[PDB]
Formats: sequence, structure tokens, C-alpha cells
Amino acid sequence: SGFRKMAFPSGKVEGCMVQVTCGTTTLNGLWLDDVVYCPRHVICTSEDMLNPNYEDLLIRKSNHNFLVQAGNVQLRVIGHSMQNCVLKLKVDTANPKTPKYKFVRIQPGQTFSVLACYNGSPSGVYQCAMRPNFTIKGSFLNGSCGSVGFNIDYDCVSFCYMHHMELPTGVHAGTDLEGNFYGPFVDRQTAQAAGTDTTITVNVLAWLYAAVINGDRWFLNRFTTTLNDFNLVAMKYNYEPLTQDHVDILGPLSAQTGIAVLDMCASLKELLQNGMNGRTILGSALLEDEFTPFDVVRQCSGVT
Amino acid sequence: SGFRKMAFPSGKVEGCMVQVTCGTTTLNGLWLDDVVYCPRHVICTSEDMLNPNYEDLLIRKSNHNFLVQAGNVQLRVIGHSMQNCVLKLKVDTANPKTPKYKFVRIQPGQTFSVLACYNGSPSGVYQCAMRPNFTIKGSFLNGSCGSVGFNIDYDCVSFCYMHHMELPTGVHAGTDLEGNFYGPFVDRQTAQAAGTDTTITVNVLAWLYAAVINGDRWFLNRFTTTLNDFNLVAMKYNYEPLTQDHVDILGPLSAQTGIAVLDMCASLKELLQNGMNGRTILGSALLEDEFTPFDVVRQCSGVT
Ligand SMILES: Cc1ccncc1NC(=O)CN1C(=O)COc2ccc(Cl)cc21
Ligand SMILES: Cc1ccncc1NC(=O)CN1C(=O)COc2ccc(Cl)cc21
Repeated sequence: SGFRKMAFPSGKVEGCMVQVTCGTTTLNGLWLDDVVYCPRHVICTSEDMLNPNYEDLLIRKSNHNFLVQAGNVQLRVIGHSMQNCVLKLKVDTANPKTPKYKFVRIQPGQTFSVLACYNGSPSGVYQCAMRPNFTIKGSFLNGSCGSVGFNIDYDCVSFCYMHHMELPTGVHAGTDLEGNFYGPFVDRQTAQAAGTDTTITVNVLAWLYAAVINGDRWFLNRFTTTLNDFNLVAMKYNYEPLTQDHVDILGPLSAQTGIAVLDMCASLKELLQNGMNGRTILGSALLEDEFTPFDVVRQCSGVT
Repeated sequence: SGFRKMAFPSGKVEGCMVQVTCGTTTLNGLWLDDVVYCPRHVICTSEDMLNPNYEDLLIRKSNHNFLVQAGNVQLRVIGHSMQNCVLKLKVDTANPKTPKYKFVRIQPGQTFSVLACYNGSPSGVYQCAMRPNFTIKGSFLNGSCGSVGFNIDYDCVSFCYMHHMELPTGVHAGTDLEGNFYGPFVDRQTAQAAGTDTTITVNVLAWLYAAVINGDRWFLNRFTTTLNDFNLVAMKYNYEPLTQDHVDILGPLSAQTGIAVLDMCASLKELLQNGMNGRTILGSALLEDEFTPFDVVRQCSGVT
């Protein structure tokens, strides 16, 4: 028992981290097979970042301008290309530590682990959710660009995120591994509206189920609700409307605990309307939304 | 910017995890050089656990009864010995993935990362603190025994914890890597009092400094306090008394922000007495104590 914000073991991803330098800019790159992926803004100076013409900036660069170093050793760059907001540097050596991997575009509300890196060296690992507005609330500093987000299914690493920037509001934005930004963001130093965010309802309900499994049950009540009634409350409190697909994904947790999904919705309704009255749930004094129903099942079953 | 409960990258520790089986019990072991360390209760059956005579139980075991498997391959056991509550199994092969390492006994209030494992396979990584009462609030299930806690200083892994048991209260207890339990616990299935716990004051103050660095500053006030006055409040709210050694450890954070330690103590005093009035600090609705002043400095500087 016990429930923690757990990240996937980062070993398979640590083996892929490299440092990429172009001119005076150094950031992180991901070396998979004979290709190194990194944010295309590695080719900019600070002066270029207000409105960079990436196509023109990249034309001034040759393979030998991209310095790629895998810890101690230097990689030989034999090709370079830009795909959306990422650069792909072809190297003459396939990474011997390349794990089985996939590139995936995650849905808002899904979670993943981030291996924060600086100068190609891993500094720490944390779990987070892709917000409904396609931002992530990470922990990143200057030099963290190129750090990646991922999930692991037994021996396969599905890379879903590459870090690009911090918005003026302190939140984070990035791309999938094909260089497409999540959300409306562009890789330019401009103020950028991140949409209205909402709380990931299906994940809060999953976390209330994790709470019951682990013995925190004070919030359970004698009530039930309907999807319509619950959604009027979700509306008022800026929670994502609950759908039958979310109820379906919560089936395994409802089966394990014997608590019907709509009954858990009535506990969440009372918590939204009344607050937590100075009490905690799984060590938190707020409703947590960074655990998916899959995360709860994985953590509560002991999947490796 | 941003502040997360970040764990150390687990790669160096994943390389050391093995499965240890003795009879019908399987748990995790730590393979460093030519020795595998694991909880001594691997030699018990469920019947033995009410009051095991470990010396007698171990005399019934020979080297060949300890099945050690490093993922796919089997290790040959050439010696076994019990040191406090750990077994040390000498193997004929030194672990080729052994990192630079140390065994350390951590102080209560210090933090570390845990790589939760099942059947010798890593399942996830999370950061936690050793509570003042020498328990840890982890996330562990049956089979997690032998999972380790550690910290990393550049290339050196300091192992500080090995998981042994869950107390009837759902909290966790374990040993240093010499097999000495943290706290008054014994490796026996008996109800065991974990002392009165307290909140780690120096870590809450470190986290309020992390909040200011990251822009959360609503809790700052026009007041100051003294160590004596602050300690009367710490007493009432079950917080550890603050000492000059804690103020000294907070020096770098006070220097970075320009907020004197006693002025931050006055913000913490007002938060203890008034609560957070429905507001949050770094995404938390309670006062967080799982970040040491070293953790805050490391996270806010980008140490790899
Ligand atoms: C400093 C920091 C902290 C956390 N995560 C990332 C960063 N770094 C950046 O954001 C880099 N960067 C700027 O600093 C400003 O101009 C930009 C415009 C576009 C893009 Cl892609 C990057 C930038
Ligand atoms: C189940 C679980 C969940 C989380 N962490 C650990 C465990 N496992 C245990 O605690 C094993 N175990 C018992 O189950 C009961 O008897 C004991 C007495 C002493 C010692 Cl050392 C171990 C045990």
C-alpha cells in the first residue's frame, strides 16, 4: 500500500541522452539508432529568437557545425534535416544503448515521465500530465531544452514529448518527437496564450479509487449522481465533462473496489461543493489529477 | 522555473537489481561487485514470520538454495552470510554494471529516491523523506522487499535504504545497507509502534524559499520572529524545533532570495496559525516537507 507520484525508471532513456551544440547554443538531444533528435532552436542565437526564420538559419549550417557528444565521446554528423520544430542529425554510429522504442503523440490528460537533462546529462525524473490546454507544469531551467517525456510498456519506450520552452507564465511547452507542438505554441520569443485549462476529471476519479484501495475513505458518502448532474457541477468547477468513455476506462477500478462510477462521482461532487474541510486524501489537501486510471491500476498491481 | 518532487535518474540502480528466491519466497536483491544484498526474511515462509529465529532458519540453507537471477541470467552463489537484517550472497561474477557507490546511513528528515522493484524488475521511481520517526511513506506492495533508496552525487550512488516491511498502519520500514533498521523496528510480523512523527521544519522553510524563487510569494508578510517564538509555534503544531544548524543550512537560500531566515519563519508561523485560506503554494494545498535545502538548491541550479 501507499500511493506516490511515480515515474517510470529512467535508465533506458538516460542511455539515449546526448549534448548538442550549434554555435553558442547547447541543449539536449535524443540519440536513437543513427539519428539524434533535438529542438530546432539550437541553431538560433538569443537575437534570432524574437522571430526566427528557421529555414534561413539552417541553410547557414553544415553537418560539422552540429557538435554532438554522448557523454565523453564525439559523434560524427553525416546529415541534418528539419522536421516541423525538431532537427534530426544523422550520425555515423547507431546508439548501442538504443532501447525498443516508439514515437507517440499523447492525448491531453495522459501522463508521462520527464527525464530533465542539462548539457546531455540527466538531472532528475518526475511524472506529470499533459494539461487539457497542452501545456505541462514541469521543472525546467535554461539548458533543459531537448529533455524528453516518455512512457514504458515492459521493454518499449514510447517517447511522447520533447521540451522546447517556458512560456512567460512559467508553464512549459513542447513537441511530439516529429516536432509538432502540443497546443497552439510556436518556437518564438513571443507572449503566447495557453488556452483555458481544466481539471482532468477522469484522473481525479481514478485517484479517489486509489485512495479507497489504500484506505483513505472518509470522502465516501451515501449519495449517487448521474452523468448529467455531475457534469453541471464539473461545469461550475472547471472540470472536464465526464463521458461514458471515461466511465468505461474507470471500469476496472470500479470492479476492484465495488464502488460504482456514479457513486464515486457523487463523492467528487460533494468534495467540489464542500471542499476537504481541512482533511487530506493520500497526503494531498487538493483533488489530484495527474494519475490516469491506467496509472492507478499499474501502481496498485505492481507492473514492472 | 517550476518545482517538482523529482527523483534521481534510476539507471545506475536499475543495473544492480536482481531477483532472489529462497524456497517459496522471492524478493529483490542489490548486486554490487560480487555481492548480492537482500532482506534476510527471504529465508522465511509465512508461518516463520510471527517470530522467526533467523540464525536457525539460515543454518538450514546452503549456497545453492539462494536462486539469484539478474534479469535473464543465473548467478552462482559461492558464500552467504547474515549481517544484522540483511543477507549478503557472495557470487562468482562481479556485476559489470556496478556504479561507483557508497553505503550511507541517512539522518531522519533527509530525502532519497526509491526504485520500487518486483521480481528483480524496476517498476517506478519516486522521491521521499525519511520521517523524523524513521518510517517512510512509500508505495510498496508484496514482492517489493529488497527495493532500495539512494541519492546520487555526480557519478556516485550512495545507497541509504533497503525496503523490508509494511507496518500494520500502512507505513514503511527498512534498513541501511548494513541491515540495521531505521527506527525501533524488527523484521517480525508483530504490531509495532512507530514513534510520534513531526513535520520537518527545515524542509518546509526550504520549500517556501523554492516557492519564492518560482514566483509563488503571496505568503510573504511584513513580520519577523525569533527562534524562541517560532519554536513555541512549532511546538503547538508538531513541527521539529528549528536550530541554528537549520538556519545555517538555509543560508544559501536566504542569500539567493534576500529573505532572512527568521522572516521566512514568520511567514511559516502565519501559515501554521491561519492555514492557506484556500490558496496553494507550488501546486500544494499543504505545507510540504519532503524537500531538503540541498534538494531545492540542486533543483533550482540544474545539477546533473
Ligand atoms: C529558460 C527556460 C526555462 C525552462 N524551459 C526552457 C527554457 N528555455 C527557453 O524557453 C528558451 N527560450 C527562451 O529562453 C526565450 O525564447 C525562446 C523562444 C522559443 C523557444 Cl522554443 C525557446 C526560447
Ligand atoms: C505486503 C507488503 C507491502 C509493502 N511493503 C512490504 C510488504 N511485505 C511485507 O511487509 C512482508 N511481511 C509481511 O507481509 C508480514 O510479515 C512481515 C514481517 C516482517 C517483515 Cl521484515 C516482512 C513481513
